Amino acid sequence: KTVFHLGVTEADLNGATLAIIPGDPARVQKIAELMDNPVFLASHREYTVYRAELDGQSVVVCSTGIGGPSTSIAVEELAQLGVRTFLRVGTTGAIQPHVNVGDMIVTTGSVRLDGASLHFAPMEFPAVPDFDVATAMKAAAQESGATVHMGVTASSDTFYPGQERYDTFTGRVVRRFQGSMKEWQDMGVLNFEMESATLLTMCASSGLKAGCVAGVIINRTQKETEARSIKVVVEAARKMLK
Amino acid sequence: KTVFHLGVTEADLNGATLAIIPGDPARVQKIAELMDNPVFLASHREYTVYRAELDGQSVVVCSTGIGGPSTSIAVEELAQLGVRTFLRVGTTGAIQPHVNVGDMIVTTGSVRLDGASLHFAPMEFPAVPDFDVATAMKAAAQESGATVHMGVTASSDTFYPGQERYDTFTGRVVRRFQGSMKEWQDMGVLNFEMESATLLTMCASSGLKAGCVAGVIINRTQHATLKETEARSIKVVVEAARKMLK
Amino acid sequence: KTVFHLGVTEADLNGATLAIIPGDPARVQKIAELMDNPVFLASHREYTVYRAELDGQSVVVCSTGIGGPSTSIAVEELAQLGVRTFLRVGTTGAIQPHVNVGDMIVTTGSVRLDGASLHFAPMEFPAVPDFDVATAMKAAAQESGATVHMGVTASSDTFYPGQERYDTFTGRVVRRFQGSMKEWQDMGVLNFEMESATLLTMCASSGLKAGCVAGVIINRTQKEIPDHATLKETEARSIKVVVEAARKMLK
Amino acid sequence: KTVFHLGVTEADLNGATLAIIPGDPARVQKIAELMDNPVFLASHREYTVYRAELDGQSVVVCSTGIGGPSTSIAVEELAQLGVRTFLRVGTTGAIQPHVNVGDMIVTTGSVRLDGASLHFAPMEFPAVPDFDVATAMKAAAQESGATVHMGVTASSDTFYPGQERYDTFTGRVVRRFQGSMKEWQDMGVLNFEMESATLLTMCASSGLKAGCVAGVIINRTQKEIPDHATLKETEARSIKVVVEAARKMLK
Amino acid sequence: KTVFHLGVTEADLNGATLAIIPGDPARVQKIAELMDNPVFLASHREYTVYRAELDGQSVVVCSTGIGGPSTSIAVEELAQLGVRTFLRVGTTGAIQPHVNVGDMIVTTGSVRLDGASLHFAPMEFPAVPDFDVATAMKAAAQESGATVHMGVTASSDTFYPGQERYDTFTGRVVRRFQGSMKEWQDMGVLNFEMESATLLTMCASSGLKAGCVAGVIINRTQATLKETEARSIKVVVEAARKMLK
Amino acid sequence: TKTVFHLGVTEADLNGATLAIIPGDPARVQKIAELMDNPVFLASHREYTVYRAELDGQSVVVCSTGIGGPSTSIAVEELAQLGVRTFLRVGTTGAIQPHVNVGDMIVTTGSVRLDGASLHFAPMEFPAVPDFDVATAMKAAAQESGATVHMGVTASSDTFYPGQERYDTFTGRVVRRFQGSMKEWQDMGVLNFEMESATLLTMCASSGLKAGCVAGVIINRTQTLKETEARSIKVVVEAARKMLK
Ligand SMILES: NC[C@@H](N)Cn1cc(F)c(=O)[nH]c1=O
Ligand SMILES: NC[C@H](N)Cn1cc(F)c(=O)[nH]c1=O
Ligand SMILES: NC[C@H](N)Cn1cc(F)c(=O)[nH]c1=O
Repeated sequence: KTVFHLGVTEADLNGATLAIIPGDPARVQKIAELMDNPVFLASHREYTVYRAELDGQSVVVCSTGIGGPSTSIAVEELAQLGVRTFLRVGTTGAIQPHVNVGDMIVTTGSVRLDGASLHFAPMEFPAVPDFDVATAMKAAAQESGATVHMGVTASSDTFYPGQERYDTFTGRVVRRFQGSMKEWQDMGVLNFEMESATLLTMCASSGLKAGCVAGVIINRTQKETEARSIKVVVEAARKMLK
Repeated sequence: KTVFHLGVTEADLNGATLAIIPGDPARVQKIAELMDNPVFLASHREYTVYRAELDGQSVVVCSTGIGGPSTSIAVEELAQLGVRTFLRVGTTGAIQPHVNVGDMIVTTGSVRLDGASLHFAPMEFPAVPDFDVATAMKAAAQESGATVHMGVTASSDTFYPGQERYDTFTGRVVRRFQGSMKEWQDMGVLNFEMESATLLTMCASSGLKAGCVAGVIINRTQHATLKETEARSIKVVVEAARKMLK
Repeated sequence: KTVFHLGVTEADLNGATLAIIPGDPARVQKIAELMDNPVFLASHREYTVYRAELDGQSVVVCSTGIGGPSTSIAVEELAQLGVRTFLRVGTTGAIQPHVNVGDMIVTTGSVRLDGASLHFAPMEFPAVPDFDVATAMKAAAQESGATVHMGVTASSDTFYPGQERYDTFTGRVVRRFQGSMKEWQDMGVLNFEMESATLLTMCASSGLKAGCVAGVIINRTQKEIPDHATLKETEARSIKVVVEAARKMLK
Repeated sequence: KTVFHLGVTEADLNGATLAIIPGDPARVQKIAELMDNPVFLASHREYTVYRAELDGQSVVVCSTGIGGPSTSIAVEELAQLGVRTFLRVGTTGAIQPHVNVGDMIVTTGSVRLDGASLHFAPMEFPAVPDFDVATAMKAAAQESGATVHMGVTASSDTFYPGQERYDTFTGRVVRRFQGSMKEWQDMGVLNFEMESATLLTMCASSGLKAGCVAGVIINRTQKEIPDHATLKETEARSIKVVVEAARKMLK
Repeated sequence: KTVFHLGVTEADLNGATLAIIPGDPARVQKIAELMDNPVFLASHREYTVYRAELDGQSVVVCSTGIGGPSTSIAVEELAQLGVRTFLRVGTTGAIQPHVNVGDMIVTTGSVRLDGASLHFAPMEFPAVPDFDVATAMKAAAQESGATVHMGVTASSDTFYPGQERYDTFTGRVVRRFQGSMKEWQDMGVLNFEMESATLLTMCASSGLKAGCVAGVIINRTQATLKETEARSIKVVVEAARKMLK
Repeated sequence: TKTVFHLGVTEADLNGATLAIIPGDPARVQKIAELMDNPVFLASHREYTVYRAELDGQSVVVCSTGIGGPSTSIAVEELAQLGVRTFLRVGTTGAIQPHVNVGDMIVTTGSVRLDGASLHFAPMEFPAVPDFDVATAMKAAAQESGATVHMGVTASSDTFYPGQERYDTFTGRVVRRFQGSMKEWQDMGVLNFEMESATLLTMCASSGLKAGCVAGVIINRTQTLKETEARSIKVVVEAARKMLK
């Protein structure tokens, strides 16, 4: 009746079938306060589970922590409780020069540089969002006033070598990832983040709806964004309740 | 002079930046005839080529033949002649019982059960269409009055074992594909075809816009209406093309 | 028994057990005209099927279109209708400086740079031709007055990046195939083409006998530019060779 | 200019070159408060950081959050601030019958069911603890009076399908992991966890010392839920072992 | 410098450009005995080397030992010493019921169930004999009187699980190889052995000629040991003769 | 009532032996068993020389494995069928770290699986690691001999040449996979190259058998002493003794 990690029950969600899933537990309260009567439900480790109401419908806000592994946990347990739509909000780093800090990235597809996506569908299966969620997100983003890019997102199990950072303890990137950033760029990939591949694959392959939206905070080639980011997702969420 | 396979020049396209790419050459004339001023350009192997006009703009219509390799050739040479947008069109068989014959499947992503996609991007790259193209296609498809499904398509390099068919010469399916049909169905995969993985990956990784839409003519949850769904299918890809052009 | 794609029946074949399978439909007519009383059986998509008699014996000639996916459908449906032997003929580009435009290459194994071969057997399985088809083919090739090479062919699902061509729209090649031409060269690979890996693997793993012979129409290593005389000559040669190979295979 | 995620500087570590890295942030204070002069340093996200002293040497305790990605970040950033030794403590579920609740598992190697390890070394590289750290944990564990097992831990990027759980929303396990648990049992594997393949591989291939010890609180081969005073006892003991093990690693 | 494992010099070979490479060091002397002027050269580990002559020309017989790594070493070092052509000979157990005891199999290609081949060429590359060697081997086998099969050989890094043997210490076979024998059986694979994938791939990818011929002494699905052995080595020496003239 | 296929021995012949020392060279077997009591020739077929000896009153096996995981996995499988449960690899090796000197001892705590045969026992993800007691016992025997001792990762290769990135060979070619590879393993702290540990360790750890590897440094590519060869088998014999108590 009560899930293993989130420590909540189905009655707790008051029939919520949509969750906004940031990674940061501190984003959780703040997102809920762009909605109504935010109720604390549980807080175990990186998962802080809040209920709130949005346009007179119950919705979940659940932090996921960092990485596909912690994410796959939150999504599975919430789905056990009836949740069917999962909205990913956060911030990202752009790798295309034409993309500016302030812009929103809505993922049309994730490059699968993770491990947990593989635990749901084999590698040939695409990491793709639900079209309705991506649509709602694009719309909500455009209406916000921001410049908006639809495109492919590289989703990496690491922050440093998998995103080809050299400014690290050993200054070394494993062979697979050497020259990788330039490869994604010439392939038109827009950004690097760390959760969308597991999110989109586990959802696309398990009859769940998911999408990813994110604000550009750094550009490896070249606040208002963070605030307009959760603003954009709460509105994307609104659009999704039809 | 001309591109190596298609046998057309950039002059023949008359400034076309959008191509419609049906699989079978026999349908090329039908599609071009839904537009303004059809003209036959050439026929070489499985590449039958026509030029037409849509709202005052040139449009190429070009068959691809079957499978990722001949598709990869058409799309490459087309791109050399200035095409930047590709709308794939055809008829398909669904594998999800809730999908009726007559409906339109607009592919949001493809399972890469091909070889040619790996020649453009490693297996981790998503085989996804351009958002604008999938958006026009869904718009066009709904406009035609049919029910529309956006979802995943399994793109195989073979018609038989890769689509786990046992009624064959050997009766045999290689380990990789035994149980695969039920695996895809459980994963929500909508249908099978054989060029979308190669198309979507080559274009997504090369600065090109691509999309697929198909009419369901049969359900593997086992037709008569083949002619009609086809007609509806190419009307939709011509309307999607118009939306993409303006 | 009308097969799904080729749309012919076993009757249509008259007991034919051997097929010659070019890629181009246009070449099916000419291979036929090297044999007797050509019978158009069907034509759907890139698949053009013809019965013809060679040495008083019924033999199919079937176009396969470009690529393993297209080829596997054609071989599968032929095989459902009694064909046990298949001879691939075509053109190829050589990557060894000692191989001249106009020579004949008979494939002894293919590098599997394709996807359809995997739908019949795992990568560890060798894409190898039937020993008798390769023997007959080499013999036919010598007898026709051409220089003949036996060896490994790299068989690619693409004509462009998988054969490391940079003269393309993007002008770039994915990591896997970056530097790959020089690697095949250093390994003794003779040439590139697009269908041998799927054919050989599927046939070798399915109790079908098969082989591939191609005429060299370009050498990426030779600065020389060939002509149209020897071009037309060695394509006429190749299909003339593939018919003498088939004859040797019949008895 | 603190590290991006962790929110600490090298001066806050006070010259510490050893870290205890539990998964749960709620445990960091408890671990620190077994040492001398524990101070709260920072808490961002799932990263809760404390400092303490052990026998006259500064020690850091930093939580990692669930999974390889979250762990790799903590480890990388801890190393940038000078940490060269990483000791993982936690509780776990053993998949072998002969392994009992309250026992200690000390990992000598990890099956790599993660993705983050691959970002440091290719799959061929073993996910191996530092011999001195694993030696130090075996000694600490034994002296605690508990039964100790040295063996293989299966380390999965998921808690459900990748540990072959069927009690889930879809009830589905992907082919790769169907039958996998019996495979691991047959191969002598002691337990599932979710962070050891990444940590071990990252450290082994990066000039850092790491090892893993966990307390067995439940056995999946056994129906029962164990005594819930054994829960806290095993838990209390688990951190008493890694603190003693850490003291051994110093000196 | 001089060859590290083999313990012979290029001079010791007296210009030999062809080697006959058996697995068992015990068969080296007897292969060499069928040829003119047999001479013991060296014995280090699994590597027993002899020289002999075939119609005026020097030949080496060098045992390889068991498995691809041992074989990769011998071939490489013989290659350093001037060898260009390698004829593998031996005995085998068929897995096709239609292949009878005393028949000869000539490998036209190997399934790469090995690791060492990957040290010479990616998996996509075919483990395939030289056409000339396989043709000479066919002809020598045919001329012997034995029924001759040209086909695919499965080449395994293990004798036990990778050939799907369950009569073992664990009784257990890893997933990749569960049901694998039937699969090879269905695909037409003629037999199992343990060195050909490594030999064929490293030769085919390094400008060396090579082939494999083997006598069928037993069938998995179902005197002769002495007899098939003799026929097998007479076959390879005749093959070696054809290759030199 | 049963003789193993390759080794040609029975469980009776082992006299209750549950421990084997397993070097490469059969010539080392007689060397190793000379450090022990009442050596007994059990068999020799191909590259497998099998000796029973008594060590500190207990029955113990010494068995050569030849070169490579394939040959080695057969030896281990068949000894395991005969009750052997603990395996001690001894050998020579070549370091790739400058601080490691000729004459040092390396105890393998993990192997990079650059082999094929490991895969026949467990998927690639499974760690090729030694039993802890054996590694510990070996470290102990190594330090007690006076020599300098390193614990760490070993790169374990199905080839002597291209998979250890040697270019001093017939072709001078190294396949892409192993191009740049020595520098990669050097950067990852890898200690040494050899050719059997991955197969041995993976097969044993996945089959409920205990094993470990100790080797004497005879070369450093970034920079044989008979003393260090003798050191090596004395340590392994002494490691065995600590394993028997
Ligand atoms: N006989 C050589 C081999 N079995 C052990 N070895 C010794 C070396 F020095 C080396 O660099 N690589 C090896 O594999
Ligand atoms: N703390 C980082 C989050 N995991 C997402 N993210 C954000 C970036 F800016 C970035 O460059 N990379 C990235 O992964
Ligand atoms: N039209 C191309 C055919 N697929 C065969 N071919 C021909 C070449 F010249 C060539 O360089 N590559 C190649 O594959």
